[PDB]
Amino acid sequence: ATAATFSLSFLNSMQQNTGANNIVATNQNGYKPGDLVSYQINNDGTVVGN
Amino acid sequence: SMQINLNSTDPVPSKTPFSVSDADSYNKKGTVTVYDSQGNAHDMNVYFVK
Amino acid sequence: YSNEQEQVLGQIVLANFANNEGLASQGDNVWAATQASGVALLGTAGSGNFGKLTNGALEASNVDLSKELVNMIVAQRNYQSNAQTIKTQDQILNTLVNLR
Amino acid sequence: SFSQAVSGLNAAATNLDVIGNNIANSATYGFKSGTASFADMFAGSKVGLGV
Amino acid sequence: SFSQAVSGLNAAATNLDVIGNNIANSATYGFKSGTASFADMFAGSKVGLGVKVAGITQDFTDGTTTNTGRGLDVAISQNGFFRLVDSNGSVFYSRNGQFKL
Amino acid sequence: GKLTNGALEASNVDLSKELVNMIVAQRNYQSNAQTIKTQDQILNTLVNLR
Amino acid sequence: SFSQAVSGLNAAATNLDVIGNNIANSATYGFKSGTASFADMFAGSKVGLGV
Amino acid sequence: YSNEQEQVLGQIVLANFANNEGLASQGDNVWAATQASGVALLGTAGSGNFGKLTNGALEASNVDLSKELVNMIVAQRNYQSNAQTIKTQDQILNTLVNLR
Amino acid sequence: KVAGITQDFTDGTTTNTGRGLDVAISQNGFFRLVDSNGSVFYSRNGQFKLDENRNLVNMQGMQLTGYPATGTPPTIQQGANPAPITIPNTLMAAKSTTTASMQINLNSTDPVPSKTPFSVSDADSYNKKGTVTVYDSQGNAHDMNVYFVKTKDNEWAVYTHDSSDPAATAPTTASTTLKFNENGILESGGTVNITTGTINGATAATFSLSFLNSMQQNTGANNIVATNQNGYKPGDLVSYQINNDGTVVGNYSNEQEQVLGQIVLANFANNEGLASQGDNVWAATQASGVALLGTAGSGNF
Amino acid sequence: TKDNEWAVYTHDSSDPAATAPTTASTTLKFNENGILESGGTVNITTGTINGATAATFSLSFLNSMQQNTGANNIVATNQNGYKPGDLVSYQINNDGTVVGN
Amino acid sequence: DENRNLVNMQGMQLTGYPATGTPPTIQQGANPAPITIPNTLMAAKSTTTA
Repeated sequence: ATAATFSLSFLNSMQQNTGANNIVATNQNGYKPGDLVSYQINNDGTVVGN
Repeated sequence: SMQINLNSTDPVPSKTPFSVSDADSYNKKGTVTVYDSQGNAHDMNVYFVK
Repeated sequence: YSNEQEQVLGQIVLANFANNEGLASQGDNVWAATQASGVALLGTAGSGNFGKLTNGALEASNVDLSKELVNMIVAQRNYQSNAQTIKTQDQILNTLVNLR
Repeated sequence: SFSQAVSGLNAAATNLDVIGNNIANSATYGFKSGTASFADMFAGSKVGLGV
Repeated sequence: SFSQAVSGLNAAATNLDVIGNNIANSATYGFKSGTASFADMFAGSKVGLGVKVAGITQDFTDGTTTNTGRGLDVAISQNGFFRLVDSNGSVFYSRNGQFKL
Repeated sequence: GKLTNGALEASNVDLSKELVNMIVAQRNYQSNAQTIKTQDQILNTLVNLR
Repeated sequence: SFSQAVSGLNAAATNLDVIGNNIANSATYGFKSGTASFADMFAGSKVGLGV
Repeated sequence: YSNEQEQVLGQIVLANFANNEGLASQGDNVWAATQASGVALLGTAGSGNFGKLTNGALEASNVDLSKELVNMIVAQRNYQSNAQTIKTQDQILNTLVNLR
Repeated sequence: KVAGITQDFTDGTTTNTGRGLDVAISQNGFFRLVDSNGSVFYSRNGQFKLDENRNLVNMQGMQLTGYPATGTPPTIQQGANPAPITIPNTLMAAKSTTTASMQINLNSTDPVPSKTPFSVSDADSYNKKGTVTVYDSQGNAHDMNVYFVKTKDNEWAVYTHDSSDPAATAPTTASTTLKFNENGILESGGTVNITTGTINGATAATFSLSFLNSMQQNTGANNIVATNQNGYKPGDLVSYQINNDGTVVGNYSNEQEQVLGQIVLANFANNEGLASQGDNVWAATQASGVALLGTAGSGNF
Repeated sequence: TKDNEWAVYTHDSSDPAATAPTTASTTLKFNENGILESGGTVNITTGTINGATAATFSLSFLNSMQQNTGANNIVATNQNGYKPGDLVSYQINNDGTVVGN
Repeated sequence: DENRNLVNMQGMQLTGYPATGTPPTIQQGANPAPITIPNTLMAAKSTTTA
């Protein structure tokens, strides 16, 4: 398959002698596929599938 | 995106070259997962060395 | 092992969430992380924001009988007082349908 | 008409069912307690509509 | 519903039966104590449906070795079971060791 | 394991630990018997409404 | 049920009768002493049924 | 017998069915075989698929008492709620038969 | 005008009973029944019993259908044309041995024996004596003895013999050799083929005897840790059960399992169109879609 | 007698005035794999008791096996004769077939 | 269970951090795999210091 390029950002980190090293928060905006498990109707009038 | 805390009084790795074979010459190893366009996963290890 | 040595075989990973009380329940003693719960945020036992494990122990059930046996009474009285509106409504509608 | 009382009768039944389930699960090991919370409802009128 | 009450009342009766059985078998030789462990029940809704007996396990620790004096008795000190056959052909595994001819 | 002959194995039932669990199983039974009474009395009124 | 208690109480009475008999026959000449053997009882289910 | 001998006066035969719950309960503590159960399939005590006997013992009736005393409470409410339909079917018929 | 009586297909309460042949669904799905005409029905009540001809059936005489089972050993076809489910009390035929495995940990400090004519009863002439059991075409057992003898550095010869053949010759040549690495890893000579003798006119069981995953690293004395084969004597049915994933399995007296089918579920593109047919069954028709069969494991079921 | 061959002898044992049989009535020959090769049918006459005309019958050892099944056993026997009897009950089945016991 | 995985009372496998090679030491960023307790033999280790 084709490759993936992305910007990785260490924004708002710190080093101030806090014991040992640990990662406190991590995220990205990609997702593995799946299939339909439910639908519902919102109050605005849209229908959304989960 | 990834936040991190790093210890400030942590020593330099006394091993002189960096090499991912042994678990000595780095300060911290962390992970992230990303996904390609076909959907399958890619693990990216990240190595912090003071 | 037999030769007076020991070998590690794994480590139990824990996970803590950015928000509890939003995990769906799936029957037996398991949950399932969804929206309004967050991503996993995995970690180990000792370090970080995770409490220690102890072995040879089971967590108990946190259900206090003194606080649930005195809510049955309030719920039974709420049921019996909501039932008292239907009786007046029945009697009013009986009067209205067999006038004349 | 009947809905003002039928809504209360229906909302006080889950308030017994959750207590019954908390009583019946008093001996399993990974159990967490159950509570329910109510909230009234209004349309564009001025009288209520139930629970 | 009656269901939340009756499933709890059903599962608290096997919890007394498996204690009465352990009490009554306080002198059988190759016997292991038991316990019952439960598990809750949920449908697709958010309220619970009751409780369910998940399975009765057994405690396989070793009892005390009691002297008898007779010749055809064997006791085991660690893991392992005697292997006996029935008249049919079915194999069985046991821990009690009172033998005869 | 070893084999010791001329001896049998006892029952490993601890009588003091089972004469305590009866007192906590009987209270569970007697508390669950108070939900049937509430569910019966909240059907008595719905039967005798009219 | 009643069975787990009542069969256990019935079978822990032969365990006193066979001791009383051996205490009584402490002076007769041909007597050989004895004990009793128990066995558990299991139906097709998983909960035991007595002794 | 009185001459250092033993005679064999027969062997007790057991039976085993391909399907229970088709046996019709006839009179006393006795079942009878028919269709939807199969043929008799007689056999010996020990060998085969048949269990062994026991001398000096009987078999009780497997009826729980606490499990049966909490189904009467459900059956009584089912009866009293079915009786509240005949009430309405009589009242609507009474109010129909007297208009003209 | 009364438009139409609708149903409400939410789930009920799961009540435990304690009987063997009772099953119940926890999400969307229906059992698929037939009867004596081929009219398929769909149901949700799961009180099943057997009959005189030993087919699974509900309490009014409608046969429970599922995926059939065949093969050697019998396997469940994934999507075949559905058939009624039978539980036959016929006996199992025997199966003849085709492969056998035997791990072994030899001793790295074991000196070469001096009585160099390799005997059978003169117990100096071999290091290790192991035994495996194999089954012929009829079901008779044959004991294959193997003898492991060290010849030189890191080299072990393996001799085979049969112990139940009454006309058995004593072997004079080695069956195979095993050469070991400097570290203690097996390299080559890892397999052999060998045919056992003959008793009662039966077929000669030929089989492979691979010595895989063995080691030789000064492990005290010599031992075998894992011995197995793929054969069994016959038997007859002692029990049947319904597993948690749908497959019905019968247990026989020779410690084997045999599948007999699995229960096919059916989920519809639309409920509310199934016309009721008296007893505890429905009937698929127009404004409900096609049946859309499947398995109870995974998917939408 | 020898491998995969068995000999079947018949005798009648109600009338004791019959011939003590030592002649081989028939032989059963089995396959090399363990099914029945040939020779599954025999004809047997019985004796006479109380002046009734005797019975000649076919006897079929069909669908046997010889596969080291532990020990010997019989699994299925049938014949098509009966003694007289009188009516005790009648019923109607689920396809309209009136039957009587 | 019989394949020697750490499995809870209903039949679901308990994950964790795996171990690598010999002498095994736990990684910190691997893809979490279920824990097994193998019964295989420990290979030897030759002397390097005294």
